Amino acid sequence: LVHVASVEKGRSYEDFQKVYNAIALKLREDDEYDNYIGYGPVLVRLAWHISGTWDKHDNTGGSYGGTYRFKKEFNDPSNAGLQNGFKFLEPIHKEFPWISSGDLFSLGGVTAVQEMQGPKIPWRCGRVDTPEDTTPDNGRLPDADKDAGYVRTFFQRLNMNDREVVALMGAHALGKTHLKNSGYEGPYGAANNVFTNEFYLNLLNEDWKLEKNDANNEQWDSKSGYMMLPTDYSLIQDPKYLSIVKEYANDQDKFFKDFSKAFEKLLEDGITFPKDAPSPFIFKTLEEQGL
Ligand code: HEM
Repeated sequence: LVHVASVEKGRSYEDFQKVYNAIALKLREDDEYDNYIGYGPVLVRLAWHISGTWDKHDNTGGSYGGTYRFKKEFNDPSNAGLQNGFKFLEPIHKEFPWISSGDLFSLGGVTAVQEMQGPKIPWRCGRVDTPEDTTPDNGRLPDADKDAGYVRTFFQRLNMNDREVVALMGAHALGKTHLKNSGYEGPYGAANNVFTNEFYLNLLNEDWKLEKNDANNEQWDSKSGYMMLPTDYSLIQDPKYLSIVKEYANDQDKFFKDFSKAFEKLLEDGITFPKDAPSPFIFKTLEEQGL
């Protein structure tokens, strides 16, 4: 299984900036979503989910084929809630119909992070829509009620080491859990939508109480009103992870750089980029374009 990247016919960087801008402008506009959190968070989640299906052993899954668009993938229970990101992106694809889905789902995540003040994420186009046949079965996404070994194990499937993992988890500083979607509740009830190293700080400085929630699942609840899933908490129970957490707790820059590299890698897993491929583009934010 090879997936070679194929640039959308005749498109160039400027063509992609525009898609980016459209998404960005729309995020700005639709600020009421989920109690005023914005779609930032949800788009980040989408991009990681259409990407975490990848399986380094047989090259199946991954963002290339934009299979999230098919029922089977779209109905993935681990996918609950994601449908709102999709509906967000809808009209945008309608405006730029030559962009493939994998390119769009992925770019939304990128636009998201950056417009939330994250670090820039270099991104490459070229993903190709593949047939329904190629949709991976459900069940390739991680559960949250496990520990550090699980996490370590799970992520190896995607080629990520300790470091990538901890860095990537820092997206957890964003948005929130929704009982109806996954069985977790919190945080109570004003969330964050600015990308900072806030996750690691919360992990180290709060007084976590393990509790069961209304759905019968365990979660770490803090006085201040924050929450962390078991998989999250586990980052502090493992010796190796713990030191990286601390590192990120102390230097947002380091965190941003590693986050950037890992998120890109994550979004490119399984794709093969021909030699003559264009370099990765680095999008300008609205602000930088004075829009
Ligand atoms: C062990 C790995 C992980 C597990 C089990 C996991 C599980 C979860 C859970 C259960 C949700 C809450 C869903 C809800 O009720 O709406 C969630 C929220 C989300 N996850 Fe993850 N997560 C992990 C990895 C990732 C990674 C790598 C990313 C991004 C880089 C990420 C980004 C987020 C985002 C942004 C949200 C908040 C979404 C919202 O506000 O709607 N998580 N994650």
